[PDB]
Amino acid sequence: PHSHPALTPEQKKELSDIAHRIVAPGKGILAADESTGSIAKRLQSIGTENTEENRRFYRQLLLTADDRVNPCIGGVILFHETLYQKADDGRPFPQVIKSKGGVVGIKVDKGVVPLAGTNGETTTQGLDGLSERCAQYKKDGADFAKWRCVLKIGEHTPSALAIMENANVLARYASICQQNGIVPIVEPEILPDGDHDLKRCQYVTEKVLAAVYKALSDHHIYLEGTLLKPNMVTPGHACTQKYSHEEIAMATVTALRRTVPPAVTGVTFLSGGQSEEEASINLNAINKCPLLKPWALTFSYGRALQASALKAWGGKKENLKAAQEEYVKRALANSLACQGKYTPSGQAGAAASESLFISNHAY
Amino acid sequence: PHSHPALTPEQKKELSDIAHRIVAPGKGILAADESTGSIAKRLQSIGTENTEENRRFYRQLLLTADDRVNPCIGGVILFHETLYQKADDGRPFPQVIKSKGGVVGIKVDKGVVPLAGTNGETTTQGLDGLSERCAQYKKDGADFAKWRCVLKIGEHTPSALAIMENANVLARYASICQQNGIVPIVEPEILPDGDHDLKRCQYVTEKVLAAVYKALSDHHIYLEGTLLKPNMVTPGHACTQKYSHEEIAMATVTALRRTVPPAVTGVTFLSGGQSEEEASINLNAINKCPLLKPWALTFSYGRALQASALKAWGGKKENLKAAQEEYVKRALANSLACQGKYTPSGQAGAAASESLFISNHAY
Amino acid sequence: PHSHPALTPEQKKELSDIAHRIVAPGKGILAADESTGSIAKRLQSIGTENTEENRRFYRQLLLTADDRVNPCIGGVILFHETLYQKADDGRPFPQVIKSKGGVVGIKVDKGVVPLAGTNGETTTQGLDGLSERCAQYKKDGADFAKWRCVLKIGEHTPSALAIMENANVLARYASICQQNGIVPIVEPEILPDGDHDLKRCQYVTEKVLAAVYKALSDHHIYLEGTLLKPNMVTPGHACTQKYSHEEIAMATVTALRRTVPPAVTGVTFLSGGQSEEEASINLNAINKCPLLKPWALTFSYGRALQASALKAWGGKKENLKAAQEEYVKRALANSLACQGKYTPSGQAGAAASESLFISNHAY
Amino acid sequence: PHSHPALTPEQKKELSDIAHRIVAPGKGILAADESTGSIAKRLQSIGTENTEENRRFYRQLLLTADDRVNPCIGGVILFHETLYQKADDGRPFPQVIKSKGGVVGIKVDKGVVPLAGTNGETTTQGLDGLSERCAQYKKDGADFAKWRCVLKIGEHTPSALAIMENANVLARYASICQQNGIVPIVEPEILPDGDHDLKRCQYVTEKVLAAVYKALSDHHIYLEGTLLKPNMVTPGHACTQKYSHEEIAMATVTALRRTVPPAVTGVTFLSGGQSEEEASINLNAINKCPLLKPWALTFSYGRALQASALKAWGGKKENLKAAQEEYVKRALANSLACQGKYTPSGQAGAAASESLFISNHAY
Repeated sequence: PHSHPALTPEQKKELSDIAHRIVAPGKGILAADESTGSIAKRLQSIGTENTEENRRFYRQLLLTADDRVNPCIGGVILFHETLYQKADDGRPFPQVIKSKGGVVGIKVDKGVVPLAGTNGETTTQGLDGLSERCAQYKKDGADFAKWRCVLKIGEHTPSALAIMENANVLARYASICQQNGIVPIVEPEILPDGDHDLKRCQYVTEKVLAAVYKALSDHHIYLEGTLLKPNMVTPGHACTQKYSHEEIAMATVTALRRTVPPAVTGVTFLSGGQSEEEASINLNAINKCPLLKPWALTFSYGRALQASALKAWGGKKENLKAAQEEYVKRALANSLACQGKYTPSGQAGAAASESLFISNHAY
Repeated sequence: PHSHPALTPEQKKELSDIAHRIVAPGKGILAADESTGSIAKRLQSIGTENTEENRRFYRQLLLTADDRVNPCIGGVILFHETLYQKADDGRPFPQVIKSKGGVVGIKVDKGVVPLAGTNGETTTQGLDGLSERCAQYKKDGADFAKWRCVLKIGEHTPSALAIMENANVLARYASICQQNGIVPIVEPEILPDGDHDLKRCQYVTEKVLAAVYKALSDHHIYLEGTLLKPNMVTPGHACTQKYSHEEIAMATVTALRRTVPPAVTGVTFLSGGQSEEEASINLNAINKCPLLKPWALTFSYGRALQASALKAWGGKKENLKAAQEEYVKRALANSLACQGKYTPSGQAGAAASESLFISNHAY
Repeated sequence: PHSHPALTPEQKKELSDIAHRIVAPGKGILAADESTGSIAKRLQSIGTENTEENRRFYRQLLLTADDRVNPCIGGVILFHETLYQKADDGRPFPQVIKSKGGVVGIKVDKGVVPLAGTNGETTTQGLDGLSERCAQYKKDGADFAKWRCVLKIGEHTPSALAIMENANVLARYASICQQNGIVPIVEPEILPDGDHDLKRCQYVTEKVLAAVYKALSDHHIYLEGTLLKPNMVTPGHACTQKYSHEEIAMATVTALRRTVPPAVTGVTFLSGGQSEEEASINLNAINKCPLLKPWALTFSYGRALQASALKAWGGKKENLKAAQEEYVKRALANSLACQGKYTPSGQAGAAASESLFISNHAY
Repeated sequence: PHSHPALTPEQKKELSDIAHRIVAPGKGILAADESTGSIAKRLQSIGTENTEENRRFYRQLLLTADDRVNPCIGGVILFHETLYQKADDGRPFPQVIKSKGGVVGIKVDKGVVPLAGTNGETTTQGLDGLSERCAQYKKDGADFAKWRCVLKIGEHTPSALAIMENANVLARYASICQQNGIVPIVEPEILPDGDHDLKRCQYVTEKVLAAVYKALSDHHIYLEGTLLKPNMVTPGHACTQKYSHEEIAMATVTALRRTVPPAVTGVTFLSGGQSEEEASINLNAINKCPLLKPWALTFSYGRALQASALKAWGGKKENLKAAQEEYVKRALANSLACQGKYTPSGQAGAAASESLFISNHAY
């Protein structure tokens, strides 16, 4: 019943300020924090040996895209290795990012681990020595971090244990970060795996997020100094029923409206398997959703921003500009999407301002 | 992790429509649901004996004020007895309320009871047979209900148990109401008693509200079909440090933004002992607060709407018009306050300047 | 983190002594607290009109059984109506019970109610005015109470909500009881309904009891002044797999050892659908189980003690002695069973009890 | 509500067998797991350099005492470094411990870390990569582990967050340990620091342990395959009021009976600042306590088994025999104590209980 301020007004100001710059109007996040083992699959996808040099070159390719991306990228999430690499001109990658108006982020979790006694569920590790790591990352250029928890929709999942444990570890991570001037991106990803429908995903997302925010409160987390990175609300990959982008958007915004306090500075959606186009189209529908949204609704895309670029590159320096052009096009596409004015391929009429309510009580 | 819809789309629409009508722009709630023992004290402050006729008469006085209050009153909360009473023209009070554009509400809790093992803390009873009572109240004209839980700030309070139990019983009450077409007003009042400062009250309010919404989520409550009746955030009644109305508004709105999901249809503040003018001024400052507020911010005043009226009446039926006049004055003021367009004028008498604070079991 | 003693050393002593008298060596509980609606099904099964007089005659039949039951019955649970009825000689039934060495008990819950948003799950009501009721019951001869919660094993049940809510209400009930000198019997019954196997029941029983005791701790319940009335751990009624009484006992005792604190004075099993003989055999096997059992393991049987007596009576006064003989026989059998001395034939000579091989690691 | 066996019958047996061996009758644990930082203060107290060799020598001094300690020591906890050191005869310490009939334990936590927003409270880290570490330790001779959480009695401590978080991390540690065949000793130490009295310590201990066991249940922990290392219930080290050993013993046994499920194999008390004698006297009084104790009540002492040994050594190799003598002396004393067969008054041993005085309802 007694307060013991976790943060001073100055510390709050800094975190809030960082949080806002990242999701400023028209801006989103480039999630380029793939771990060595995760990026291996990407490189092998284009037949390229997973060496530090190729990774460095690939990250350079994205980080050094022309100034057209500047207004589209509020932040860039990097994997440890990349935070300490430099471009050809000798400039540290963090310097490259900042010179283009982007805030530098660092992934800090150490991957998922299995939860004994559950049906293949997990929690995430990475808290050991996290305070020291955050202080070091801060000194070396990072202003925000990312920690990913993973939940699965199944017959008996996500279980009460999985929900409770992942929410709690996310809160511990958030607390440590804020203690070190680092804005924590809270990512409670609910996988799209399965044949469940849209209603099921919405229900689970609502329950997971309510658990997440209660844990953040219990751990005295300063919400204005945080960002949420959730899954959009969609049917499972194996669901035979079909939905429009407008219904996906309605279910997503409805779920967020019932669980995310207005104080949360922004929601940066993960793309989780959606194609570049789909991810952009859904984000657009979300921002055009009639309902009131008290927070920025933007992106924190990995594959949805890199797919075509990685392919165009093919691991050949020769394809440098061709590759960057693909990334640039998706950056521009999603910048408009987070503003509610994106239209795939060709379309007449620029801003795409319109309205309509679909049922709204059916969710 | 499996959904078992507590409500159909049709039931949701009805609850949502009801909640919105009660807090429509410029509209607030008149809380005239004082129990027999409670209203009795008010009658004594004016030397009026506590009889059924006197109570009926007093309630008629408020409910039959001139049509100027129509735009100001979205709902009226009544006590069981009054729900079945009639005005001088033979019309049941619910019919009177409705004919003036108001929604009829009914208080359904059965008072507070002590929580053993705590330092004078309580929870609230009233769930027994609540479903049947709600079904009956619905048929008799009521569309919303009210249930009051009480918490106190002290050295060891509110305790974890008090917070958890009160949040849980509020959720049970909300669940039963929604199953019967009644919109539940969730009232977790944190008393102003004590010498704590603004910060302390904000901290406790944030912790209490976080608990309330986690419980509502656990019990599958449809937030869009509910309203919240919290205490404004203010320093203790015995606190020496002075604060501006802008500070009170800042702390109140900040606490709500950090805990109340956008889906909640509206917040109807309890006056909790503030003078009529004080209550109106703070509500106005709250609506003028720069921060984004995704829910209607209005009033559900008892004392802050009846102070001068009771004084003007004095039990003498000759002062009927005099009394009603004072009531209309406060309804008009608060109607403007909930729109951030109120400016004191200089009237309301000294009766609106006096505080309506009442302790509990001496001190 | 501060203690606010809910009970004085004197109140604790009273509650502890009551609880121990009820489950003293060789004693169990006669559960004759069937509500009028519930007892209607019993009277109808023997073609008997459900009148207050027949109910009185039947309760009288059980309560006035010869002195052989005296050392067998530590307590008798009564329904409100019966607590105020008198034997033919004019003696209040509570006096009749006490003169035979029994402690008087009273059922205080008001039945189950549906939990919205669940798959047919319930919680139990009855807290309203419970303190006043307990004070009156205490004054009128009762020293312990009974409150029944019901949970079901299904595809998605018992749900987290169901477990949490029922555990919480039982705690409130226990807290009120203790403030009035009444020893509360905590009954969280997991129905035998379904085709689940033995291990599934043990799993659920373990989780339910863990939640029950955490709630009792949160509400500051004095365990030494309470009794537990749980279901035995058995396969579902529709389960095809067959189990021995030794397996039922092992599963039951293991579940209890893993969740019930040693401070709990006693465990009084409900028969829940088992025949009179199987309920007795299992209780006996439970008491012979080769594991440390820090609490009395006895009975609180309804049908398992009344089945034959009811049928033998058939509503005919001429069958009084015959019906009472059937009750006394089961009372004697279970008295021996709660001591592990039950055999289809035994008095003052035994040396059996051979049970080799049972790897409790399989539980 | 659905089981997903965390362990197989074989895994359960292994853990249970290990836990039982450690606490077999008359056996206790030697806690020599002081980290470099903690052991440094031990050597410094006796003016000895904190080199690897001196640490290896001191540990050798304790681990190679004569066979008289064999019946007294069921297990020995080591710090990482020591687990990989060897005695003068070339035998690795794990082999030395085992050849004397002891089970080898390994401390696996990575120290406490501050919980932001609390009044100097902490949680403990060390879960990262714990599974792989456990698998390696098992291969290298360890069969059980230790993890220490620290809580403190203060004005507003232990807080709800501190209790919840420490209970949760202990559960995570226990879960990982059991997946690797390692018996986890759960240590939720409530410090003796402060001027609080016996009642307060008993209250906090009861609340802490209830939280610990609910967390263990939520995480599907196999209690029979665990040990509990709690603080005895005592007044604060600076408490003005004074108590007797019998009062400490009653408070301790009562707190445990109200929270520790019978299924827990054993309770190994930490000495927490108590002198060698006091720790032995209290453990004796605990085992002599009239109340029923369903678990072994033994010791896991560090300072209480090493105080005199370290002092007699002084860092001089010629004081080997004298130092070991002091340790054997305390080992013998405590071995008798964990059986309630220890008498102080010098080298005595021919006295039993005396002075009849029940009144245990005062706790």
